[PDB]
Amino acid sequence: MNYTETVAYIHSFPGDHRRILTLLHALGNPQQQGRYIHVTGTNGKGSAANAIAHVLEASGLTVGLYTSPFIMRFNERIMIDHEPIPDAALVNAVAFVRAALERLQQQQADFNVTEFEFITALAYWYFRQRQVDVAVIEVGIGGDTDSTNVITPVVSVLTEVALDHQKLLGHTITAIAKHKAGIIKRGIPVVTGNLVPDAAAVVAAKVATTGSQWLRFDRDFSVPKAKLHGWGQRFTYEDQDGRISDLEVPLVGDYQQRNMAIAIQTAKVYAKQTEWPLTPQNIRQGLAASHWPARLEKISDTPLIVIDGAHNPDGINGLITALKQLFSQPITVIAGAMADRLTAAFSTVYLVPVPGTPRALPEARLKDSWQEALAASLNDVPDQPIVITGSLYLASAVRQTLLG
Ligand SMILES: Nc1ncnc2c1ncn2[C@@H]1O[C@H](COP(=O)(O)OP(=O)(O)CP(=O)(O)O)[C@@H](O)[C@H]1O
Ligand SMILES: [Mg+2]
Ligand SMILES: [Mg+2]
Repeated sequence: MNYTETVAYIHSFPGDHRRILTLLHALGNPQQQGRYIHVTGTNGKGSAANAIAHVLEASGLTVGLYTSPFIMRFNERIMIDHEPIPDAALVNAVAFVRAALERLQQQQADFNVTEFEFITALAYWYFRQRQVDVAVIEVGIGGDTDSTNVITPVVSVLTEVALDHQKLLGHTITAIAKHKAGIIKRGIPVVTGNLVPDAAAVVAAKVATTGSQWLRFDRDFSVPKAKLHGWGQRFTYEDQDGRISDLEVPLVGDYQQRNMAIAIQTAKVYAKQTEWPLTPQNIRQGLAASHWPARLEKISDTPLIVIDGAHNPDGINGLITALKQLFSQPITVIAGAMADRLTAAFSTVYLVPVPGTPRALPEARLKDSWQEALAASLNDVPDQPIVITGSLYLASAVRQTLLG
């Protein structure tokens, strides 16, 4: 197949890990080789994972990064030193995994794997083929039964536990926490955010049984100082070894302080566990040189356009709150019911549908598309800033169009 057929192939796919393990076994069990950092959490995993990678890359390691979802194009989900797998490399890898799959389907007639299982198996194989020093692995959903959970990492990360995936993980924080805690492994250290009580209890009980060292935000490490500074933040990190002062990261949003602190502590743990050098300078450089697409990103200066994947209140309110701090003057917001918090916060607020979703009737200011809303604002008030937010899918659609 060619590249386009290959991607189509991947997306044509339909409780334990037997299916993926069978595929991995046919691929030579690449998941058993090399090193990994396993990251989960209801919110913040992509952010923490991305930062951990930048930091370790700056220290001189070749780093695999597996994240979801993609923003510009599929290839972004499998990176090595932040370079997406090349189109031709994807074709070859898909061909290789497909051949193993088909061979397997000869032995066991109705053998199949899910889409995430196929991609995950391919990513593990690819990371090993390229012999990366370490692969930073973002859990798809939950932890314990997530398709990525067939590895023993050097360190595990649990950013936070919230109700976002109730329909699959459970009805209570405790239930969801048990899923996330499933990536904590025997003797392997775990770095977490300052988890709410119910989640913290689940983790405390888990590390008691695994004997894992548990480093927790606001207990073992923290961010004593932090302020907005340009389209980013200047902050101080502190842990058992002291402070790394005035670090800078091109990321706005209060919650990103916790995610960056988690990233820093995790990189330090990884480096210590592997007897690898990691300096405050490596950390500073990784954080500075890092970048975050579609998450409160100012994709343009004149006109001033910002795209955001703010999905939940924490993000949108962190947005509204950041917007307020970032902008003291009138702006336009194109959002595709955190809506009420926007219309009361900003002058011009347009509501549009999310590009790849069914338009639904309003339950007892509205435009038919982001392009129409963008065009209108630019025509009416060319110099008024425009912030696009609401969904990652909309953000991604806009970025693809405007930065393509
Ligand atoms: N492009 C984007 N993608 C995801 N979350 C984004 C975002 N832009 C802003 N955010 C906000 O940042 C936080 C999520 O960041 P991150 O991408 O690191 O999370 P995550 O990867 O754990 C979620 P998922 O399970 O959907 O992949 C949330 O508060 C979310 O609303
Ligand atoms: Mg999720
Ligand atoms: Mg993610």
